[PDB]
Amino acid sequence: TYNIILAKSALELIPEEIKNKIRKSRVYKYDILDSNYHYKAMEKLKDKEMRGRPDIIHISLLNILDSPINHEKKLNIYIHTYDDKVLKINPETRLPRNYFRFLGVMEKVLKGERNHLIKMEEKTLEDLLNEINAKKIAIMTKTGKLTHPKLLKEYDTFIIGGFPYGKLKINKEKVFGDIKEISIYNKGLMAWTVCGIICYSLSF
Amino acid sequence: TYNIILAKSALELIPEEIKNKIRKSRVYKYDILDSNYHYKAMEKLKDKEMRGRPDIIHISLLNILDSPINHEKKLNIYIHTYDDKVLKINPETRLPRNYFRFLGVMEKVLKGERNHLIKMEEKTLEDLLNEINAKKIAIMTKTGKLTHPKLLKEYDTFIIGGFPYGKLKINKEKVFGDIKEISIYNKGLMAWTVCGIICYSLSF
Repeated sequence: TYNIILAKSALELIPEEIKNKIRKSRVYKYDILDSNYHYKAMEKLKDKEMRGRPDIIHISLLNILDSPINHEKKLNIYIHTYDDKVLKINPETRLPRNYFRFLGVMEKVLKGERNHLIKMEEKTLEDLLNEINAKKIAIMTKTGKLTHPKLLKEYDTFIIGGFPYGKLKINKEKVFGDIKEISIYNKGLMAWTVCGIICYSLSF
Repeated sequence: TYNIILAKSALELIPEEIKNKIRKSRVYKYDILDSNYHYKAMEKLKDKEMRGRPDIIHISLLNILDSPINHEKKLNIYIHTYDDKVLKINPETRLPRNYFRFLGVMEKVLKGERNHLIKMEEKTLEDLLNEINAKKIAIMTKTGKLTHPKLLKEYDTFIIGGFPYGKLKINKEKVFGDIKEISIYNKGLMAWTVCGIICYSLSF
């Protein structure tokens, strides 16, 4: 069984610092940060350029959940968020194709309401890796060593940044397993594309 | 280069047939059929189960446009719609990640408004195939010949149904190229997954 993790994911309830600049509207009623609707209120938010993009997770998760490797129940799926929450996603989760429906599901989970298919915990990325006993970990980044996807099968755990801009920063000294930075392509790709490539590498 | 075609796609302006049953609302201000908002008015719409699902095209295109094979400029991308319009999508199209923005773009294109990156003509699927000189055509469908992704490279043209339910029918005697039904997996997969798998099998 492989672990796939979308890490430092741009999926958060509205940060306390900017709550006062954001009101629920009929156009967007959710308490999830989304720069399409909240760009200006994010002006002075730390790391603003890597936050407020729930859509990246939505699309990545639509790829992951429908992959053959997932239909074969050979994945454990994790969303690690910017503010250190981890959502474990049941392989049989039927995720809404509608973006707003997706937001309403995620929003409840993030507020701690029980969802039997999506479990949430406060948890760092490093603690996550150690609890799942990750041993051979590939961090997908473009500055990584170019690797034909055929080799991805040698790892047990994959990490993909669930964000638009920046680099995934991980304290390797706090992680028991071995981490290798891997690039499967010479150009920058979106998270959902990397997720797809990994998932299909594992089937074919 | 390869052609990839999402065919008989559930992407249409609202059919005149049902405009009278449409109650317009500020929560959805697009003239594009979306069963999420128009289910009732679609109750006696012909082939309603395979229409009104523009998100399938949105997600599929997000996958196709960001694939390595497309960054390498080796794809011609086409959306053929249920009502016989063909959109040729420029490889460098930046498609909105927000669903509503996507509807906004598609709405204008379908109405005939010029768009230098997305060209629209009225045209049947069979005519499109002949006109682009598709020679070896693979139609993806879960009742087709089970085939390993690696073999996809032998075809020049791929057809994936841009719809939720139904099977895709093409008039064999109206197409100059050879059509073959392919299945790359034994469970039914969503269109975006099939598109992703094809695209990645062309790169690796």
